[PDB]
Amino acid sequence: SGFRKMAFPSGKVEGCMVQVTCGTTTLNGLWLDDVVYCPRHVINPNYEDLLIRKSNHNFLVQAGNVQLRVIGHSMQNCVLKLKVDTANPKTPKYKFVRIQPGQTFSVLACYNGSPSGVYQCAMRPNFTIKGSFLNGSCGSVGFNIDYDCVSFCYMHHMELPTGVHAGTDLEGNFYGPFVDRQTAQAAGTDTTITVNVLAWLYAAVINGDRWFLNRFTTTLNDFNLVAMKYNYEPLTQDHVDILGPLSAQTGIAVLDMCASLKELLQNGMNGRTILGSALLEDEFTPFDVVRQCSGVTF
Amino acid sequence: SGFRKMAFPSGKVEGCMVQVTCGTTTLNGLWLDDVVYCPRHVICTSEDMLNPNYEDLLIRKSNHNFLVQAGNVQLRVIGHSMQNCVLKLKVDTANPKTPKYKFVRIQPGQTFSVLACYNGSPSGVYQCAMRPNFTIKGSFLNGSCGSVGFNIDYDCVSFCYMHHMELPTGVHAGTDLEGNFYGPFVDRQTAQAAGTDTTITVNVLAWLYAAVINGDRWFLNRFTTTLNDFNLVAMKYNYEPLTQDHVDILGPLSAQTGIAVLDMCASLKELLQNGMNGRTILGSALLEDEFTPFDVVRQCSG
Ligand SMILES: C=CC(=O)NC[C@@]1(C(=O)Nc2cncc3ccccc23)CCOc2ccc(Cl)cc21
Ligand SMILES: [Cl-]
Repeated sequence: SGFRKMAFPSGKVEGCMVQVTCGTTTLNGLWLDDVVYCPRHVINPNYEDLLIRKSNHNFLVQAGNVQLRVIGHSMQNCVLKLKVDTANPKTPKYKFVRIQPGQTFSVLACYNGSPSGVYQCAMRPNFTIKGSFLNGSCGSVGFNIDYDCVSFCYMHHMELPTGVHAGTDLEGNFYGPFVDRQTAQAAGTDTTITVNVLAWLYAAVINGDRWFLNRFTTTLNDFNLVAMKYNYEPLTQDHVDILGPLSAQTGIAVLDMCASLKELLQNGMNGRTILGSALLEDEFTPFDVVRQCSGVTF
Repeated sequence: SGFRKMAFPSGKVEGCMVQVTCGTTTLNGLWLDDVVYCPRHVICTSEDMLNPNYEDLLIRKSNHNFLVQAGNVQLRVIGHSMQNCVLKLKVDTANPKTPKYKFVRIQPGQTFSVLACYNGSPSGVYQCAMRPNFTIKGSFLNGSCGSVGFNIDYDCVSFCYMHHMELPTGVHAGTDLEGNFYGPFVDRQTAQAAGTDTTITVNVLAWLYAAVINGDRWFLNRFTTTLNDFNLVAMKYNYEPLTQDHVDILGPLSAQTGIAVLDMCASLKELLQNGMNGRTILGSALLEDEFTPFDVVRQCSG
């Protein structure tokens, strides 16, 4: 029993965190094999013009108490790739993957190439992440683990005026309509991840909470009209299929659980909580619920 | 900006997790130097758990009865002893990944990270608090016994908790790393129940100071309160009594935001009376009590 916001064990990623300094800017880098990846803003900016004026020795890379020597550099989208003389002996098995909004991942927040914390978060439908970062956190990374393979999906670049965060995949492509430049940028209107709230409702039933269940069902279309009224993401047939295992485990059909969600949106919780929360939680995917309620190890 | 329930990076602890098997029972162990620490109930059967005599069960065991696995390598047990509710297995290899560490016993209200493991393999990390009734609201399944709680301040790992059991309400009970249980709990399958839980007042105040630091002041009011009047109101909502030590501990946060501790207490009294009225504080509709004054300073201020 219990249901917590759980992050993946961070050890495989801790062994890759380095400090990258160029002039007056210091941020974090990801050292995998003989390459260090970091945000290109470490160097209205013209990044080809700023980079062409740099030599290899202008980049100071620190791995613990050891300086790494930069032997080459190149830019891929908004990520700077620093070729170093030493391959990281702690390099885990890894992939670079681009995630979709609604997907979750662990973030290892770092300052000066030193990991300070780990938390679980979700890519919001508006492509921002509600993270917890301070100045010097740039270059901190987001990941998932599957078996022994680390899939790197996020690199932190900036904070928006509302306190939320924006970054890229590990190939330097931003998530969302953002640019790596000090200019007026704002997060779009956010929406709730419907498939994730339903998954968390199934997790509450598995942990013995059934007060919100009702005898009713709904059509997908009628549910989608109601959910669009409450700034919830549209629920597709793919979402309904993905919730199949949880529906079969609890005996509550997805559209039956949707009718419970409609009643919660129209009437509230009435002084009650679900898994110790007075709000409907949307940062656990159907897979996170299955993994936590089964004990999958890495 | 932002405020998340943050756990410590778990790598230093992952390198210590091993699998311990005795007969049909398999659980997790903590391998530090040449010793593996694990719950002593690894020597029990299900027909033993009601009234186990651990000294009698242990005296019948030899070193080779304990199978210890570190990854894909079997460790050789060369000695064994019991310290309170922890079994200490001396092994023939010192852990090369042993970090700098301390064993610390924490007080209720203190927080820590838990690395949940199954079969000596880490599956997840989360942040938790020792509740006033000495239980933890964790996320544990069968086979997670031996999972540990820790804090990593500087490069030193302070081990404060080892998981032993789940109580009937779904909450968890365990020991410090010297085998002394937190609370009035025993490692027996006897009828045990957690005492009535209460809210950690000093932690809610710390989280209210964290909200002010992040730019949220809607909940503040023009009132102050005496410590006694605050405790007479707080006890009625099942909040822990706030002591002069708690008021002293909140000093730095009070000085940083300019809000006196007893003025923040008056705001807490009003929140308890009014509720939030559709508003949130740091993305939450409930008053959060699992961040200590120290966690707030660490996260909001670096
Ligand atoms: C051979 C021994 C043994 O398997 N012991 C573990 C046990 C336990 O609580 N386990 C579990 C821990 N954590 C989470 C759980 C979730 C779901 C089921 C079991 C969970 C089970 C029985 O009741 C007791 C009673 C006392 C003690 Cl110390 C331990 C236990
Ligand atoms: Cl303490």
